[PDB]
Amino acid sequence: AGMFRALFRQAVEDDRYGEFLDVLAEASAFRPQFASPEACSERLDPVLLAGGPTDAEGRAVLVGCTGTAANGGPHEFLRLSTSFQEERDFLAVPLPGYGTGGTALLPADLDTALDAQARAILRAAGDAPVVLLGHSGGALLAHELAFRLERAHGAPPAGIVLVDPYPPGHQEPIEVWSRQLGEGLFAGELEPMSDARLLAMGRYARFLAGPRPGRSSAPVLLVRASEPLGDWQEERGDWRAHWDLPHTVADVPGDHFTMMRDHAPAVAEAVLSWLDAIEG
Amino acid sequence: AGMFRALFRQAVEDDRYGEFLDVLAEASAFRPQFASPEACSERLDPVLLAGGPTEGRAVLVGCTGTAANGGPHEFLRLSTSFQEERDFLAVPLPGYGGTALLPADLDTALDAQARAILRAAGDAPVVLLGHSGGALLAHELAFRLERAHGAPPAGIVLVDPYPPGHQEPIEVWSRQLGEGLFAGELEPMSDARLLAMGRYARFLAGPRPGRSSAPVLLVRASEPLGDWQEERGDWRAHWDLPHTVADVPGDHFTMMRDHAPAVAEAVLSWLDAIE
Ligand SMILES: *P(=O)(O)CC(=O)[C@H](C)[C@@H](O)CC
Ligand SMILES: *P(=O)(O)CC(=O)[C@H](C)[C@@H](O)CC
Ligand SMILES: [Mg+2]
Repeated sequence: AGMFRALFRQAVEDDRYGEFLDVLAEASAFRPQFASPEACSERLDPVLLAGGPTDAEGRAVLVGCTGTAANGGPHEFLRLSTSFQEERDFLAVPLPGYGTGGTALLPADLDTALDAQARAILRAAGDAPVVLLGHSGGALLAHELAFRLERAHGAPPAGIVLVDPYPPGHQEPIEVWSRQLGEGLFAGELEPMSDARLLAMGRYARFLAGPRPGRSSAPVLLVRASEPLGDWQEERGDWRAHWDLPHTVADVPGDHFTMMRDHAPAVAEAVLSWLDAIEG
Repeated sequence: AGMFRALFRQAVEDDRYGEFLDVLAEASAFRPQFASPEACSERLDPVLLAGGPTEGRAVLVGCTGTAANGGPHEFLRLSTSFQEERDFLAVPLPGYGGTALLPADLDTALDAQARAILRAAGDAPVVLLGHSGGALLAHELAFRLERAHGAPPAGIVLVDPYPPGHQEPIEVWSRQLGEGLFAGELEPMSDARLLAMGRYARFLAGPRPGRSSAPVLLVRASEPLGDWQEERGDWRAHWDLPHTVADVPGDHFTMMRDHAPAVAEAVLSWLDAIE
């Protein structure tokens, strides 16, 4: 439902996912924007998706950072969150610009979006230490948020969980598997991706390609898929997700998509074990 | 209407017409295309809009321009001044017509139009006519007819052309151009037609094979479309060494909007001189 989705479908069909994402990014510049975190069109109130034991003092809460995928939304963390029930509080925070009302305004810049989320999270979490968690584009967003919280809000997270991140220096698998990634996005549709949400996705992709100098002091858990998403020539190097100097690395069953789709308990299990290790 | 129109409207507000046209061009790459003149999804049969007296007298062929808000009505006001004087045919621009396939390149579109024009005109000499982007297209078609179809037209009428190397005034006035498109809307510009417009704008910025030998009538607006400092030079439309130059009242838009009879009069006088 919309020209942009028809164009996107054709671009994937023609193996030009990367070229089309640049088009979405350029076109997104002409969507109405918010320039201050106060001027955000949506209420970014996190949703509590799992509850920890009533038992509840100085214990870290999980914050799921919604990813960039235009087919995403409130359903993203439902499978993963069930594995945190009776273990940890799990809050899912929306990503600004993906909402309806009257479509949501897009952030003028990434810091503006991060500030809006940071405020929402600090209000919701109260005094509890926060561990940020994201998958793919959301993993990249989780780190950027962690740095923003530390520098602009004096509130560095207790940790960051990065599920299958592909940061700017490790792009080759993204490029070699762009058809599978584009196909994965159509495969994951519950409804047709709207043009507004495809534009939001392009705007964030471009934000995340740009110069992001700061490194969070929070410790990092790197969670990596164990199965390749598609064919990969061995002499290219390692296809696996990467992060510079993680505190801990965990490997789980599944590929880039199925690690969360079919093997969410294994992801949750890695996170819980790691949180116990960093807390005492 | 569609998202592209909404984005375009904002781009014009932001004085970023040129940037958005580039977005439309890049996006048009992902529309279904035709790569052979025969593979054109649409019938390009010219429509007869005016009838001349009932001999080897030239017929006029209107070359439809690129504007996403244009189409069938483009030459209606002009054509009335040709009734009882000359036959006037309007040829559609491929990709504007389930939506029409876009040409893979300009030559493919030109070939489709050439073939349709040659069967409609028959024995008669053809004088091509276009306005603005359509003027640039009329010349490109004239060249393709001569090169590839062994049939140079008898003349070309260029109504306010701004060819590569001479486009500073239309770049400077791009906001007025964008505003003109929305003002000239009869229905909301579709996303498909906006994409066609970007694709053709890109074709016309590309390197072209050469110059037609057909004589040119250059028709220029007398009033500037926007602000212009005298010290900047001439803002007027340009063509290298035309056979004849005619200046008419109006601006880029109104020369056709309000002053079409003056354009027609210049064309009629010139056809008499070249015949
Ligand atoms: P992920 O969000 O599943 C895949 C990914 O990293 C894409 C290609 C980037 O656009 C996200 C910033
Ligand atoms: P005209 O079509 O009003 C403006 C013009 O000269 C065209 C769009 C060129 O700039 C592009 C071929
Ligand atoms: Mg390293």
